[PDB]
Amino acid sequence: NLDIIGKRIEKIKQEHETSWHYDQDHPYKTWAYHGSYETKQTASSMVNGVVRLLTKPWDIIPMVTQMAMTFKEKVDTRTQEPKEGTKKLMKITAEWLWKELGKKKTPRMCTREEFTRKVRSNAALGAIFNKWKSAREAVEDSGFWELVDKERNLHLEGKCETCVYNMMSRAIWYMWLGARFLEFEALGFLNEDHWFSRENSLSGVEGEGLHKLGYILRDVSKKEGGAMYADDTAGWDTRITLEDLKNEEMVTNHMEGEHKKLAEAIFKLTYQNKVVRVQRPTTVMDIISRRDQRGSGQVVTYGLNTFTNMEAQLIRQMEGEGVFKSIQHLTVTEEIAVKNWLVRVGRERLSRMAISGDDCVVKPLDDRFASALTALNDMGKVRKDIQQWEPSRGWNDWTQVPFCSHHFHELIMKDGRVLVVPCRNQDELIGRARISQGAGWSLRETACLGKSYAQMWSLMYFHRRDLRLAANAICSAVPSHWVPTSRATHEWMTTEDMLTVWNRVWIQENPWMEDKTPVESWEEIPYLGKREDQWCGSLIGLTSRATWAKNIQTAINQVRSLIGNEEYTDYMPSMKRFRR
Ligand SMILES: Cc1ccc(NC(=O)[C@@H]2CCCO2)nc1
Ligand SMILES: [Zn+2]
Ligand SMILES: [Zn+2]
Repeated sequence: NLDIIGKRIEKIKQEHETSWHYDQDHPYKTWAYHGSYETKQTASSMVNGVVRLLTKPWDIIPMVTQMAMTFKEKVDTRTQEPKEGTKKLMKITAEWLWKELGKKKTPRMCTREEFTRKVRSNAALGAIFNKWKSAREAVEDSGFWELVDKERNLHLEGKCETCVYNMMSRAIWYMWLGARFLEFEALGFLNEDHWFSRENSLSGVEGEGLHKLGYILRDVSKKEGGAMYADDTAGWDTRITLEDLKNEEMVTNHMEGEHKKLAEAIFKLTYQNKVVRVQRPTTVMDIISRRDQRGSGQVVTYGLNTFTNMEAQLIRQMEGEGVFKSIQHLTVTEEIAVKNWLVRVGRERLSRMAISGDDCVVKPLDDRFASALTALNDMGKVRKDIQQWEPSRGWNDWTQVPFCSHHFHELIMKDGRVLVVPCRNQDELIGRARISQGAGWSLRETACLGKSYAQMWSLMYFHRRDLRLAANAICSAVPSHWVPTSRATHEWMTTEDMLTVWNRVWIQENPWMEDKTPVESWEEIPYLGKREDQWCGSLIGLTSRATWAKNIQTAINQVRSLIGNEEYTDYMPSMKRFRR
């Protein structure tokens, strides 16, 4: 308690000594509360006019138009301590998993140099605005790094002064850039050196790309076993237990020297003890603390979520295979049996999974997995939208399985080669491309964001009639040389010809494609079946859509007139119906 968080708490008091008060009407049950002080402040979703003017049929589809309009009673909940047998299963599995992940990787500190290059090319590091304006400016000022040094030497001393969370089924905990640096220095290696790549972790898909996920799920489907399970957890970050945080911290057992001490301090001082500021309109700032739940930077959050999910799913596989009888207590000989299972089949059982943070797909040895719920419930990883003791419903076809907000189609090219393509309901794709975040967008910057969406569509959703047409329209409407912008692998963020990029991604660099014959035109690249395209949300067959497609050059010219006298290319004749 207060010997680890007091100093952060003490320091905040003094900066608002005029305003401090232990409010007696505080809403917190599960968070420890310390005091309150005076503030007054809050960023809505803005519409991208370039994308909207070129998707007119969708202006009357509420599933699209409602996306641009507009649980903190899940953060204020508690998770019970797991049973002794569950705690033993988790410790053995976590110890074994950090060893496996460490066999071909070397933990190492990330550098000021590396951190500086990140900020100077826009990565969402979840910092706050004070002394300097932006992240770019703080990193170029030696005073900042002296603040970093003071904290850093404080962490080597096993103490913390300035690493404080700011709160804002989502919850993003911003810290000041300095605290983010110290997190990146100690634990950035997990992401920077690809610890959760599929090659290194067997279950992971870190860095794989949306064009590979479908092929990965089809490879899982080829294994002998039961149904494919894809159970979502209800509020994963809120169900991370102190026992989870202690098993995650065992990565420090693989470290040495300074790095070991710096990482032990991030885990002890910022993860296993936390200090948070929350805006309450009743507008004061509340300073609350708790030991458990996830509240790290989003990139460290991804890797540790992947780790703990891999651990949880291996234990649920052990339960279905009858490796242990009860979570109440592991006998001495069940411990040897669990250890022996991991050594003997651990790597095979990891390859039966695709895991991206809290999101998983598991093809277990058989369907006993479906009703193996005691370890999963007791670890606090309670399934969403199913009763606690009701057996999981599995998927019989890898093309029906949800993963990373998509499903995957098998699409055969006119030349017989096989594409496995990502897909989701087309209203979600068009509704997201119509939204921008943040203020002060010029018309040029808005156009370049529309171009990023259009290029992603050409690369990942070319098989959807309406998106290949809308992508061609947007690329025809935005000046040819203007560079796509945004505020896993993003191959569409380029000014290279999209047919050349398509060839590189789907043919040349695609390890599931044996014949490397380049495609010469977009007309060789297939669509879904017309009925499948409608099932997944196409407007093909509607009067509104036919008028849009027929008159698309008039829409392209409306946008060109707004942007002005610039160099444009006509990409519409890449499509058969516009090719005269
Ligand atoms: C593991 C993984 C890899 C890729 C993706 N998603 C994407 O690349 C796109 C960018 C915009 C939303 O979808 N999601 C998960
Ligand atoms: Zn600190
Ligand atoms: Zn689909």
